[PDB]
Amino acid sequence: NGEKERQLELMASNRAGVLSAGLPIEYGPLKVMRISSSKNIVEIMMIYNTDATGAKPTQELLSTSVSKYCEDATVRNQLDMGLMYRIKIRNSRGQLIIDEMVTAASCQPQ
Amino acid sequence: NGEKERQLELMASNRAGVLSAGLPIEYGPLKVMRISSSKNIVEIMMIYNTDATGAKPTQELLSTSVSKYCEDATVRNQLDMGLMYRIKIRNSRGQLIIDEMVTAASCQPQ
Amino acid sequence: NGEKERQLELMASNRAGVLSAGLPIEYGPLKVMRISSSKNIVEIMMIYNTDATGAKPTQELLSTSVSKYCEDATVRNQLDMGLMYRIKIRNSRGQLIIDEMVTAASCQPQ
Amino acid sequence: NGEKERQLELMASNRAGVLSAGLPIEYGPLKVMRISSSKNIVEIMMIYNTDATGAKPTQELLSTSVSKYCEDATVRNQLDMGLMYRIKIRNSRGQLIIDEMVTAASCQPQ
Ligand SMILES: O=S([O-])[O-]
Ligand SMILES: O=S([O-])[O-]
Ligand SMILES: O=S([O-])[O-]
Ligand SMILES: O=S([O-])[O-]
Repeated sequence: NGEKERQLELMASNRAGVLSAGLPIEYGPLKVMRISSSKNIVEIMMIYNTDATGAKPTQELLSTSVSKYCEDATVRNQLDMGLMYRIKIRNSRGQLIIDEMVTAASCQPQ
Repeated sequence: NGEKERQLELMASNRAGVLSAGLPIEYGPLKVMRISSSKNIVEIMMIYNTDATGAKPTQELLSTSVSKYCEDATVRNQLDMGLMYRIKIRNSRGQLIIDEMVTAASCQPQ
Repeated sequence: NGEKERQLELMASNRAGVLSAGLPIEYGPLKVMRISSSKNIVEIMMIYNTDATGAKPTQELLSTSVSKYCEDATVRNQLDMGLMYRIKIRNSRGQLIIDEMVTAASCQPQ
Repeated sequence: NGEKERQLELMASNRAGVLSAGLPIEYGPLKVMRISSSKNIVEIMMIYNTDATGAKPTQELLSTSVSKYCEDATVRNQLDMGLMYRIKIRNSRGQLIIDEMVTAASCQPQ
């Protein structure tokens, strides 16, 4: 429906607002800098501190992104209802190194 | 021409690359975090440290943006050739507070 | 008295504790990183962001230190009772550039 | 000798200077903020990012301090000659959580 799409867009906007108020927040070498929405997508922008780690663990950042969002009760409900999360991770130079959609399908077996 | 547009797009991409290598760089309460390009536009993303200043001097940020880009010899040449700069400034929460194009016209009397 | 010295030492320790809980806090190009006590002295350690300003305004940092502590109602009372503040400011390299006692006498005419 | 003590004090001062020029530098959740000397001691002050980790791994910070300084060719030579390193680690609040001497004896079996 148009009404279900409208509801998801309003949910994505509200949830981006809620999460924005607490920024920036660090989780080890990740610093969450910016949260936005677009349609039914919550966009999470983080700096991965390449300067501090001397590493670029792309595989690990992706696998831990999928598992952490999927295992969060609130995000998992949101995904199943039709919200999607877009995870953008930049290195210390601000260069984009990960740009990955997490959807309800991401959490399912395949 | 198609060739002049192609040249400006290649210039915007190269110049975004050059400036990215030095990031992040601070200019008082501004921290330049990310530089990108799109077509003939160099996009400059900065955090204005609202937490540290307790202020939101929107007028000042805009007037000093126009004057600083216009008065830079290299940027002024680039603007006159057809490159444009897009200045995006976020507060401490990552919320967008300025999104302003600077073009060759920005430097002229009116 | 021994008892008045003991009271001032306990006050300096408690006040260092109170202020520590809120750190780090920025005031423009100053970042308060560490607060300690020693006897009747509250020690305030800040980084002055020499990298961001490209300046070392020693005179200004000293005059604004004396005036800001002297004009604060709580600090002014504390100073008059016999507490002292030691202001240590380091540059971006962590090198000590100011180490200045502020006492009750600092606020008086001379 | 007085001359060997003087040589170690001059070495500690010079080495503190050398290391200061590169600050701040991050090694994962450690940020080296300040390096000083006192007599034959190089003092290393770091922030351990308790806010980002949600942990206080005191044992690990101490064991990895001893092993990293002992296993560094230059530091190991310096220690054997009579220089000592004092490792001070503060949490996110600037509160001192580790203050540990590393000496030539630290690297030996016992
Ligand atoms: O890693 S996801 O499938 O839970
Ligand atoms: O402020 S611009 O017109 O130089
Ligand atoms: O500057 S002090 O004397 O208030
Ligand atoms: O851990 S130290 O003994 O090399």
